[PDB]
Amino acid sequence: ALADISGYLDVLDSVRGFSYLENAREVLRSGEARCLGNPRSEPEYVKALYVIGASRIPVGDGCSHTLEELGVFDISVPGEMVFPSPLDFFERGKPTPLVRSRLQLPNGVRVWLKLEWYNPFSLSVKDRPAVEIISRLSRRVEKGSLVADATSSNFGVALSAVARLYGYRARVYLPGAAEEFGKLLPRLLGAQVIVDPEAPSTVHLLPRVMKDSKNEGFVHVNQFYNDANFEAHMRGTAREIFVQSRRGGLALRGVAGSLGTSGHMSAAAFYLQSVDPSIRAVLVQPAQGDSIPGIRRVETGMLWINMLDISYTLAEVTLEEAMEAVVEVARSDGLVIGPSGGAAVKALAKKAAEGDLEPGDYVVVVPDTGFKYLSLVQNALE
Repeated sequence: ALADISGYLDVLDSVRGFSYLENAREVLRSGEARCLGNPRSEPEYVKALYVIGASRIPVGDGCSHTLEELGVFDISVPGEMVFPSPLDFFERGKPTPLVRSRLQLPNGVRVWLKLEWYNPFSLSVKDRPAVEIISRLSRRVEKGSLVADATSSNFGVALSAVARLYGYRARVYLPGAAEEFGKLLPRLLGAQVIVDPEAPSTVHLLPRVMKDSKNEGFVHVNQFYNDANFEAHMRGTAREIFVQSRRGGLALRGVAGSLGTSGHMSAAAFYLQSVDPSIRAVLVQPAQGDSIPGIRRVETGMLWINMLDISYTLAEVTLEEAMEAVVEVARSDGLVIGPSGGAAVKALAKKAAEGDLEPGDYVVVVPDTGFKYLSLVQNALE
């Protein structure tokens, strides 16, 4: 029998650790899920279904059910694109677009760009973990409460909008080097902002956020450590590459992206590799000494990419190379992408040039829009 999974989402407030993911992986590998005699007694299996994007669960004494039958492939978007509220727009106005580029790459590697600025609050991929993280709070943390985090810019913006839509107040901490939209937009949205001109990185801010947390008693939602970040990208970003690849007819051989928290690329790699372990994941390593906004080298400490059973290959990319790909995408497709999206395109071009990638379709996740990075654009032009 099928039941609406939304009735069972208290397991999100109670399952802990990664062991449920082993269910997630098996259901995706098999394309089906077994009936649950008593669903409430399998909290780990229920969370596994949620995280892969099921809207219905198979319940009682019955037969197995396919991904399709569980709602993994259901269309959520109203065709006419009319939405009764901003959060409903964020939730049903999905997938974000996936568009074939005209940019030519070596060795039969065909590029598709997944455009994450098509998210309504931050114009970035950060809307998704922010919505997921706030909605989990919303049943344990009293309204009017302050929530806070460290950010490079995007998450701070997404968190201020979302916090306010749910009745919370927000505070964001940013390092001196963050973009102006990051310092300014959260104030427009009603948040407090704290800029530390000392902090040479976002993660360098974290000990101060934690200390202020103990002193002032605000909720530190910690995007670097909060599992709802990874889960957001599982049922959203990663699921959508899967669905879009299968319904669009792509011969999907890999995805390429960048790493901040590692939330979205770990989800993408983990989900897609559950379905077909040979799908590659090509990830940006910003070259030593270069700053590509929003992103970091692997070895500076990242939760999901390290702890989860994920294959990937790294490619070195300088800020100059990232911006040169911004320029070439612009001239080739008329699409203006952010430096981190340029970096990913480039990392994929490099792996394509070395001959380690099968010919096929590859999805590059473009975290945000290049409109936000004018002085980087000015410099790339010279």
